[PDB]
Order: sequence, then C-alpha cells, then structure tokens
Amino acid sequence: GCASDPRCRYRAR
Repeated sequence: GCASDPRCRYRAR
C-alpha cells in the first residue's frame, strides 16, 4: 500500500 503511495519513505518502482 505504501509502495503505491508517493509519500512512502522509499520508492517501490
């Protein structure tokens, strides 16, 4: 869920 969110601490992509 965080990954999708841009606010995530780290990028998921």
